[PDB]
Parts: sequence; C-alpha cells; structure tokens
Amino acid sequence: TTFVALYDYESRTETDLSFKKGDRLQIVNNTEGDWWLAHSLTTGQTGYIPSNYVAPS
Amino acid sequence: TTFVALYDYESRTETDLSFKKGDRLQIVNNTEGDWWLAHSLTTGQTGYIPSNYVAPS
Repeated sequence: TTFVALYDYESRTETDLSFKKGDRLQIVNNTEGDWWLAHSLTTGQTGYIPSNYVAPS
Repeated sequence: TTFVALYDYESRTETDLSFKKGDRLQIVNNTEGDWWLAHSLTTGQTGYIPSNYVAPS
C-alpha cells in the first residue's frame, strides 16, 4: 500500500521526513506504533508519544 | 478519554514527550493527524510524516 503526498511538508526536526506534493510514500512498520500528540495529566508536559506505549484507562 | 503509560519513555528529541509508567495522558487534537513512519519512494529518505498530508494512491 502506497500513499501520495497531498501537500508539501518541510521537515522541522531531525526525525521527520520532508516531501513534495505528489511524492509517493510507503508506510514502515515500527515497534512504536503511530505517534500521537499528547498532554500529560501527571506532569503538565505536552508532545508526541508512541501509541503502542499507552492504553485506555 | 484518558490513556495510561504502560512503560517509561525518554524523550529523544525536542518534540516528543517523556513519561513514566503509570502516568496519565490525554490525546490532543491536531491538524496534522497521527504521525507515521514512512519511506519515500521518490527520494529514498525515511522518517515521520503527518498522516493527514497523504492519501492512498
């Protein structure tokens, strides 16, 4: 299964991928799962987490 | 809806969130969607992309 970029995206960090509209991309299986933007009720910090690391309460 | 960390995770960049096992986290709605690890067929580069930016071929 192959995706196609609908928009350009410029990498903002050392871990994201830049692409131009029309580029073809393949998703890569990773242990961590999809990454979610999350807010910590425990610490008040906010940022991306690996979804396979968490569970519904 | 509130998640709970199953494991500790140490932030590796300026955008991820550290947490300890047992911490409580809330997912945050973002424009970008979940982030996926992707491999570019166009450039051969690899890294995380915002999923709302791409579509099935």
